[PDB]
Amino acid sequence: KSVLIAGPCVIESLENLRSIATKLQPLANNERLDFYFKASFDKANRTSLESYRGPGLEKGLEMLQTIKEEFGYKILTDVHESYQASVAAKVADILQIPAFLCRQTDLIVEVSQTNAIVNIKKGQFMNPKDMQYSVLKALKTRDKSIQSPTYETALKNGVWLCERGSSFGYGNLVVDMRSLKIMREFAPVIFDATASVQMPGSFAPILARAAAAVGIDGLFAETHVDPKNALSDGANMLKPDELEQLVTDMLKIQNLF
Amino acid sequence: KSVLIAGPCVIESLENLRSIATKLQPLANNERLDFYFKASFDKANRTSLESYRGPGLEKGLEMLQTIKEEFGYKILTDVHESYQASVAAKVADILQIPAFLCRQTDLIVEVSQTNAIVNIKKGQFMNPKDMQYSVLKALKTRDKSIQSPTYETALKNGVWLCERGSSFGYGNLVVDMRSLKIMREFAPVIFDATASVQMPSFAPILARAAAAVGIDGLFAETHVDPKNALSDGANMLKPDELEQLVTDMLKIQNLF
Repeated sequence: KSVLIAGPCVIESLENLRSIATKLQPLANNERLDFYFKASFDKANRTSLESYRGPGLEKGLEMLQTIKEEFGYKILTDVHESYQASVAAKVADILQIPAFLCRQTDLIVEVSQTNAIVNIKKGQFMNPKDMQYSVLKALKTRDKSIQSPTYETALKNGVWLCERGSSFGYGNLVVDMRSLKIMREFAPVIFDATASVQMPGSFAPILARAAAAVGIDGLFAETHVDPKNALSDGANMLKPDELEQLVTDMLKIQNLF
Repeated sequence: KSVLIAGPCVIESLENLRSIATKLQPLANNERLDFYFKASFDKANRTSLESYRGPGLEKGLEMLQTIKEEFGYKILTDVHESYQASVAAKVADILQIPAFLCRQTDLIVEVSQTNAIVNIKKGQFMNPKDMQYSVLKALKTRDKSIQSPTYETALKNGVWLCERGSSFGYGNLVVDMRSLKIMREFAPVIFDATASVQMPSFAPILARAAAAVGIDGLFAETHVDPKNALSDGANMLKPDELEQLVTDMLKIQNLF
């Protein structure tokens, strides 16, 4: 089963969450997918001081819980501080390490001491080869006999790596498709199609197809019922219909190989 | 006075700290410098689980305060997480935000709520023009009326920017000297001459380069005996090397 992780960037309100959850119900019941609903409870890196923060840990997890109960969804959320990990793992089936935190030992350790799947996003200037060390800190926490990380051992131990692009000059993101293959020696690989589109002066579908042709274990996409009215920078996100098409195309590609 | 911030990467032991402190006395007493001694109480991004962590906030701060007392040095240290800032600032004269955290709003706000000077390292893939937003968050915290960040305003309220290079492909780092000028419009600029790509000498040359462009200070990792440094024993300067580098900067700055 290919993994699909999908939902809005940040939790905005219970009704917005219910709305997007509802639009994703057909994807979630697709027996070819292993589905996880996502939303951040905090926006730690917001553009400016008065920018929307999100509801915070306690109210945000209550909300993700309600989605899990009403829709039957497994949940992914991300964690920025060690001491969030334990309580978040009681609602989230996956805990995500943000890309900028991907070398933070204590965070990785704490998250790995929980029972959740650990999804480590690759830093924007990290060499994909160096992501083995982050996988290994997690694996060693879960099984202190492991000396080197492998796909099969990371899979049995619930540790995954996520491609979100590399910085390319100032204000540009490029996806080196080679990294998908390289990181897959170490762990299952998820492709974040909506992070990685950014050029100065949508590409998400075409990169998702490229990624599926190379070989990925799953897809991650930020999705909103109405991007123009989102409380993020609304530029990165797909509509549900757009995501359905993208997923349709990935499965056809994957079924060739 | 130009700022010099110098000390080891991490607190190894009290005697090691005392030893590096002693060797920095000549630079600490230099009439042309505004000197701060630094060292991290925690190394948050070590490449292995077994690797040395540093002594932790409590004990590390206690060690730095001892240096402050014994040597009369003002202190810089870095903060990595919530609820460190206020306690760190009882000892540290400068609180530093590491480069990968340079856009973390809550961390900026929290550090800026203390009495400390705030040193914001530029992210390895940040456009220097975008550092103006980090400065403004810190500035607004200290004075709500400020709408746009400026050198004069950042200097008065103790918010500095620090250049540490930009990622250039994989496993390589490049200093865009233009960033020194660009960032200086927003705040005083320190150049981190020991900036190096971590791997999971050109320092004097870049320092002279940066002094010629225009900087408000220099930051350098320094160790008495780098080969026996608990981390990272590859990129630090020896005390005498730092002196040479400081000499050349002052001469270049004296032309202007």
